[PDB]
Amino acid sequence: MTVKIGINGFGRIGRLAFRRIMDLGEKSKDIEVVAINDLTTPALLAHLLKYDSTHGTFDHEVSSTEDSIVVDGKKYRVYAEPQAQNIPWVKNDGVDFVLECTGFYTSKAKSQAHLDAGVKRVLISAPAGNDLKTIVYSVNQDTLTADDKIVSAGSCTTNSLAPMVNALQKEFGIEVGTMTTIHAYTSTQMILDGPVRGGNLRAARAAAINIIPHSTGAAKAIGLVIPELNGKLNGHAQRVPVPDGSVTELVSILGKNVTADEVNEAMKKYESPSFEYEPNNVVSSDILGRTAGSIFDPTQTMVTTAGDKQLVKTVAWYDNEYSFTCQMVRTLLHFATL
Amino acid sequence: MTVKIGINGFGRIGRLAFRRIMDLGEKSKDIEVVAINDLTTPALLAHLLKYDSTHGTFDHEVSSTEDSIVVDGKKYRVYAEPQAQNIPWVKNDGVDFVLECTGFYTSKAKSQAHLDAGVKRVLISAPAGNDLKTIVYSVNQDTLTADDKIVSAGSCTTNSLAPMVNALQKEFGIEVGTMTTIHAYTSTQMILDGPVRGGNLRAARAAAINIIPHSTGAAKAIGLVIPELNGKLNGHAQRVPVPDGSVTELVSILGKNVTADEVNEAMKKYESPSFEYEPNNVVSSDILGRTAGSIFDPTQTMVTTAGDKQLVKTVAWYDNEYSFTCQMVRTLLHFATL
Amino acid sequence: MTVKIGINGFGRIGRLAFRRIMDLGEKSKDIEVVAINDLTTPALLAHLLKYDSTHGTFDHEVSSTEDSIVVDGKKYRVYAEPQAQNIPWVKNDGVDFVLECTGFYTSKAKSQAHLDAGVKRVLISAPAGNDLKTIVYSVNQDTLTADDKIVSAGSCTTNSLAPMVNALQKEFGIEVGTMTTIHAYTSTQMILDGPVRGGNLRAARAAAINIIPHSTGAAKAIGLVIPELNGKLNGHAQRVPVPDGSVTELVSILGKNVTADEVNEAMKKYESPSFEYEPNNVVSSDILGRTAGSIFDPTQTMVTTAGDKQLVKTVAWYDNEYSFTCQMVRTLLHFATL
Amino acid sequence: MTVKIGINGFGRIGRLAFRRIMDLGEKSKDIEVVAINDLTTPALLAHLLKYDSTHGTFDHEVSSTEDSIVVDGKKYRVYAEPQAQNIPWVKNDGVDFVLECTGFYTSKAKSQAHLDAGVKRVLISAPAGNDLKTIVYSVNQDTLTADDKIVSAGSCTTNSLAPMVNALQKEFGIEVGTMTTIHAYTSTQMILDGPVRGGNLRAARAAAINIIPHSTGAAKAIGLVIPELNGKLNGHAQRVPVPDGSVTELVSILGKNVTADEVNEAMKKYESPSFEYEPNNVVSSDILGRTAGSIFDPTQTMVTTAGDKQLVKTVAWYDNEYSFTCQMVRTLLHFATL
Repeated sequence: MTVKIGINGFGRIGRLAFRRIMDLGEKSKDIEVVAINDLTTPALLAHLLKYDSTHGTFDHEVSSTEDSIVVDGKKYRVYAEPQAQNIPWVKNDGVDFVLECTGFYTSKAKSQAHLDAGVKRVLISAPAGNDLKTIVYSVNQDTLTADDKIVSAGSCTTNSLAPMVNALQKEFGIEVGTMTTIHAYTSTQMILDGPVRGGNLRAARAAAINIIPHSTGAAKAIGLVIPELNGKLNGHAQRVPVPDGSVTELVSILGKNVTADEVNEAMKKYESPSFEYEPNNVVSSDILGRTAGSIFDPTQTMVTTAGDKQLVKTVAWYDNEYSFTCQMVRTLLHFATL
Repeated sequence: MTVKIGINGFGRIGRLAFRRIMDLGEKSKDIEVVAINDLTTPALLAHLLKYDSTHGTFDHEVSSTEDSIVVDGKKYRVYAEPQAQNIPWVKNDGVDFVLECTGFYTSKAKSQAHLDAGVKRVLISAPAGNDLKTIVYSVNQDTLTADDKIVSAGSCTTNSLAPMVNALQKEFGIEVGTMTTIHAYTSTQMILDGPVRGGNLRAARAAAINIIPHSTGAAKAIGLVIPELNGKLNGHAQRVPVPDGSVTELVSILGKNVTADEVNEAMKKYESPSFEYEPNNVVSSDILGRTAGSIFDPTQTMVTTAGDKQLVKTVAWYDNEYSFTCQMVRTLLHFATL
Repeated sequence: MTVKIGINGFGRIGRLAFRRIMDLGEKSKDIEVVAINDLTTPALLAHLLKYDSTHGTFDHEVSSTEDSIVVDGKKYRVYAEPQAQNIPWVKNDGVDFVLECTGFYTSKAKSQAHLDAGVKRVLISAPAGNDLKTIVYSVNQDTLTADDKIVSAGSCTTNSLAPMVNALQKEFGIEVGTMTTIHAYTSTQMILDGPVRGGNLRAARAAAINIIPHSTGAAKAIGLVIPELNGKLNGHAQRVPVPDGSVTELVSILGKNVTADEVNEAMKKYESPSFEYEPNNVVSSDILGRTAGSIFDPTQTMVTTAGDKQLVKTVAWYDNEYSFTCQMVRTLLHFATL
Repeated sequence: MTVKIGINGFGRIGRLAFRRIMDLGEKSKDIEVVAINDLTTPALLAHLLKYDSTHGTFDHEVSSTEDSIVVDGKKYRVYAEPQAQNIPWVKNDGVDFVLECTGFYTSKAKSQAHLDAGVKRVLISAPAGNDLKTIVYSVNQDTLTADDKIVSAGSCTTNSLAPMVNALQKEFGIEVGTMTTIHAYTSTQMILDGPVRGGNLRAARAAAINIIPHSTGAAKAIGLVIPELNGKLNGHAQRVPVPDGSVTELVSILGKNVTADEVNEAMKKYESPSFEYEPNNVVSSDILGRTAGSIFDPTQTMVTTAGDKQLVKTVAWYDNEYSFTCQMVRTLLHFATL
């Protein structure tokens, strides 16, 4: 009785999901990747599965054939279909659910192509509009029903923010808040200054030698995940020169007067596999490979009070790649309970 | 009638002040460096004056003798006195004011040693307590009198924050606010993880491969510069891997309801050599070599409103090295009007 | 009286050539850029001309129209023709010579399209086969004749290597040699690990956090520039995490017994605007903005001798972007003597 | 039955040796660390043992007392004696051998102080002159006898170079050769440009934004390890912006005519735990955590031939921290056979 996963797009997230699923399969969870769909040569995909500059070397023998990646002598078929309804992984490989990572299928309407191939459910690894559910595991996975065939995982930043916001909202109420995520550079940024698809003047700039402000949607979209905070949050990002590892700061007005210790005790109550409480004075390197969606840092909590007014700053780390990945894998497991 | 400057400590800031003063001397301002005091070999100091990895090569011939740096054939004496009262630069070189950059003289009581050597006034390049004035040029230099012999320039971060806070306070009122400065790594951080003087667990970590949270004093000390905001601000920093170039975010509750455009127009009114208005979608690299203390970025201004509550985010860039340096040089010029 | 230049492809090199030509135009040189051809929106191109993370801010007012870049109120037409024979810059703008920077026209046969548009000569900013001349200014520009309509500048690395090799060959003879260039990352490298066009396993890897070995052609192609060394050199590169600034090491067997001092004096004899002699203990940052093709470093010269055998290591810095650019601009000036 | 180790100096290498020894202890090896001597607060040392920005988080519970580090509930005494003869770890903790990592004891005469404390043998983690043996495990450990009480491990670079040189010398003969190691920055380099202890103009420069040439001793000292190559090698380094991971290139004249394939097969014959053969197109990140002293890369081997002359370039990766550490640990194990 294994949940069988097809990965559409073997990019950074897809590969890490492959690694994560194999690790959980070793710890007896009933889940496996059975097939991949990607237009890149399998040899190149195998090599990128094996060697990662951020996440280390995969501790398994990895090779390839003409049409597969091989891991510890087991074949994983790599199809090369630009159109999802033509991937035969349901009948050939037993795919139940698809992790949709390509960027080309980021809406309810587009990803229905997988359902035409006999796929039961699709989890899109990106925000995908508001005519489907956006799920942050540990916050709102219980809103999923048998009828939810296409689901968004939101963004990496939504999965960092929502657990912290959820705890604050339940314990104190949030009236209004603004986020800044100090964030690792990502693969679509430019290595040196040059024209970028879309024409954005900041996306065009050398990523590993600049602090670069960037627009985000995770705070304005919080209402998709926690409806009672719809329209109460906003934010942005600063892209900085680390290759992975990010931190989300939230400054809030709460419905109640608090102390920093009180805030921190409240976060500790919501500790779970998706929401870690990390008091050991860590830096971004220490966060790489963490499996929680959001790693709350009580050492950075600050309450600033003047007269009757109070501002509350709460800070969560995340591995913008692996935290997000592991949140998605938990959501894929949750699909089997539907 | 030149203001003659002695520099105590030819560290990064001292050297950049030397460069800045020479540049202003070329543009006819009546100011010059006449002498330096530093325990390092002059040859090494000359080389670091000439070549800088962040600020480029100084466009002048630079060499040294046993006891001097030579710039374009002119000698600048390098004394090597661990005790300031023994530096003979007043009688030998005509020093009026001292730029105190060593870290060993960061109080009113310690820097009085310069006054024992016949120095008229001392500007300390760091926060130096509250029994002397902390001056951010363009904000409170007019509080200086003839009696102010020892003065603090505050920190680099205070000089980024105070012009923006000053404008907001005059136009709207600030009730409470919290800062985060996303900040370049500095010379006292560790290149690789290892023990650091003091034992701080975060200061110990590799600086160019981590986002590292850091305590700051610039927001809590704002009352020294703008007394009516005493106790109303707090903040911290995130040290990230750029060698220079920083940005200060302030989230405020204002005494009045506003729009982002209204906030930005208000900042534009206070534009000056110390406070630049920069709407051209810049990144940190573009800020290197800027001469303003604070470079307001209207593209990052955000007003988040929910019900009757409003949070206002305002963002200022700064060259944490050169912005600070140039603010200090303006303050040294102001000393001649006392 | 002015040599008028059209730039095809306004990429990093094209933009730097624009800057370099404007700087030389300010110093009296009879040369100007009159038009550009590029498919990118002019506004984006103008912004990247103005702001560069490596080379600083261009000290001119820069804006754009729908079809031009504007610099200090002067219009520079941006055409958007995918086929070079359709660019009307000869009749409209008086283009004499084209700097060909697109990558799409890197052969004698392809770049002839410019000649069909009435262009007198084309300099290709890349190695372009062996049925045309490859010119490294200061080494073999005097092989050009009136009949040379299409010319290669070689690569950035050829321009760093050839001056040094030339001096060694004339003074001592080279019998055999091998190069390693420790080289800045470039715009076609990946920011994070992922599939790359071509499938190269190393080109796929995160560029700013790895030392990455890379195949080069500059040593094996030296026979195009210095025919007597055809087949005597080979080499490779190590790509490292600096955004610009590179160094070329050559290990040689020379036809004569030498000392390090003798080698260094020999290089000093060939000093010129294209070949600088730099004894001041510089590092890569100091090399950024240098205008020579090759900056010889006598502090790194080593001769290792055992019995009758001798190995000679000679080292030249270069700004892999701007050194190359300025070499090309000197070659465009040389075209006017044909 | 266990070889008991005392570590003098719990710096980057000492801590990694602690990790390595604990890992080998888990795999049955009869070796353990029993005590440390270091002047730093144990709490700080414990934190740096646990969290490393390069080598990841140590997978053990780590805490401290006033005088110990605690790992998985087991106490490791931290003494704080500036003089080695006063450390009581022989009688208190059963120390057999000392790993000497402080820098203060880098000669035969100085480290004899440990022998006065009842220590059987000392391995110094650095080159330590020529009146003691310099041992590179897998090359010359069999020259050790019962009389060798104080031993040098050489440098990190000697351990990368010697295995490769050894194989070349045995199979082909080396007549002369020159090394360049493209090398990670180290803890004694400057984060930003400033004066450095010793006055070196290059050591003074910002390490994570420059290629910096650096003098080395590993090639000139090869005669200590392989006497027949005394005086036949020389070399230097280029420090580049990676925090760990290095590569050593050797260009040689061999006593015999060869092909690249022949060279690579010859290296494969000497493969061992100290000397790995790595054909999988790796980059420096993939080398982090490797346990071999030298990781030969056959993809970079080049033979350049012209007439009767031949240059042979061979390339070995190394984790300049952990490769060196693991070599030292193999040598400490070898001490038990004496």
